[PDB]
Amino acid sequence: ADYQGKNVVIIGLGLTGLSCVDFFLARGVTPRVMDTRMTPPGLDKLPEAVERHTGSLNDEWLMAADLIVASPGIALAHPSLSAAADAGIEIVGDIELFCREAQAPIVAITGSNGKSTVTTLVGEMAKAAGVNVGVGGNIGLPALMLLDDECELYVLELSSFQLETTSSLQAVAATILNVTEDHMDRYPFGLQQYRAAKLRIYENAKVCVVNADDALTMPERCVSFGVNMGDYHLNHETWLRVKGEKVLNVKEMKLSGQHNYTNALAALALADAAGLPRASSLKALTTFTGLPHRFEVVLEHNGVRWINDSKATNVGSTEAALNGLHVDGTLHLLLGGDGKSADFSPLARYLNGDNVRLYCFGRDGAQLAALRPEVAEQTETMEQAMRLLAPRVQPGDMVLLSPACASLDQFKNFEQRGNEFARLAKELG
Ligand SMILES: CC(=O)N[C@H]1[C@@H](OP(=O)(O)OP(=O)(O)OC[C@H]2O[C@@H](n3ccc(=O)[nH]c3=O)[C@H](O)[C@@H]2O)O[C@H](CO)[C@@H](O)[C@@H]1O[C@H](C)C(=O)N[C@@H](C)C(=O)O
Ligand SMILES: Nc1ncnc2c1ncn2[C@@H]1O[C@H](COP(=O)(O)OP(=O)(O)O)[C@@H](O)[C@H]1O
Ligand SMILES: [Mg+2]
Ligand SMILES: [Mg+2]
Repeated sequence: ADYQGKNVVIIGLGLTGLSCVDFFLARGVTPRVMDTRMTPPGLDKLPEAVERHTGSLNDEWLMAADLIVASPGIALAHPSLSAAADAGIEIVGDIELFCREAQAPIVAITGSNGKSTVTTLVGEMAKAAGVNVGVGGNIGLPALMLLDDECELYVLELSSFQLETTSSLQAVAATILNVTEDHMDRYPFGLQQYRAAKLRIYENAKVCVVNADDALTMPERCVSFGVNMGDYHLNHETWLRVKGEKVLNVKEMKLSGQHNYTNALAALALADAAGLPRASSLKALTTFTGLPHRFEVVLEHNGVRWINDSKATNVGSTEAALNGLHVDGTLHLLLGGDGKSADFSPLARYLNGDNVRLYCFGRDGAQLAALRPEVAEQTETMEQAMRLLAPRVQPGDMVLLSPACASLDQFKNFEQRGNEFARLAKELG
């Protein structure tokens, strides 16, 4: 693509905005940057030469722009951005800039839950094949930083937000893993508007990998995975099966849980479509131990398991933690943070009985305590909740951080809440 002499404006001074600043500067284009916060995270890391505006969006700069590059954390529906769009000014995100440059096939992964797990699995399958693979996107490594002429395959975790501003993706294999309510504070037209953002991933995809059990993942390019049905499915010992044959006894996997078995099926379907050898892909499934903060046991001490599921940021992932969960004693369940306008009431059916205690914190703590107020306590912070529950923990109990919310209302970055839980569990357990 050619950006020479164009007036380029970047919105957002986080990971994405800084990677876009570096991208343009390395092409001889000096962008201008703005952020609605007065001191965004990347402000200190911004080159001196780059003009910046903070504390609001600058409409003079936006309406003067040839190209607006919007970070995923700002809505296209922001009035300033809709005014620019109405004026015919091109708006893209970093994933769009990436696609225009990439010189290797892209595997693209979205869905309400499981994206990082499936992204990492496909990455491990490529490494087991000896393929030079770049893994990035919403997983936390900005896609523009992957670009490398040696790279032979790209695997991108894509959020619904990133997909909204992307128009040139032509994935070799793309998936929507599942669609359940999330990000409703950014989708005023409801679940179908949220779904429509994710459906963009299939546009011009060579193969579409859909969830046989979730009709909202449907867009002949379509290969399905599922539990009892699908081209890739399970048979219960549980086996992964592909189109009529056993490929793996899940006793060989380090992951467990049905949703992780179907994560493995989706990852295998994407890897197969990307042309990776079946045998090394299956080997990767058996070596992968799971990402930190995704239902991760961080401490087993004195008869008590402390489980860090900090990456459960919506009702669907917390349901997956709770459904069929075995606890010998009491479950001490930590919930709270930024609930993104979610309806939490689907969690209520898991919270009956004499063996569960809720410790709710953060912005939407009261809304979560209302699920079953008689067994709930509310604090301001997670650390307060942890120090409250720690005296009550008995041998046989489980302490689960599975908050059903984003962390941004109280935590500085996207790893901090999980890191803090780990540190406090070690201190307190
Ligand atoms: C909110 C979001 O989409 N975050 C993704 C983003 O990180 P980055 O630091 O660039 O974020 P950002 O776009 O600057 O937005 C972060 C926050 O800054 C704030 N923000 C942003 C710009 C601005 O002008 N004003 C403002 O207040 C918003 O509160 C926003 O929530 O780009 C990174 C690299 O691609 C991603 O790893 C990261 O995913 C995280 C882990 C995440 O929470 N993503 C959400 C979407 C999710 O998984 O549900
Ligand atoms: N397919 C799935 N369905 C429901 N929950 C899932 C699924 N895969 C993983 N989880 C849970 O989703 C939450 C985040 O997992 P992650 O792999 O990081 O997905 P994402 O990148 O989409 O947020 C964690 O609580 C994890 O246990
Ligand atoms: Mg999300
Ligand atoms: Mg993720």
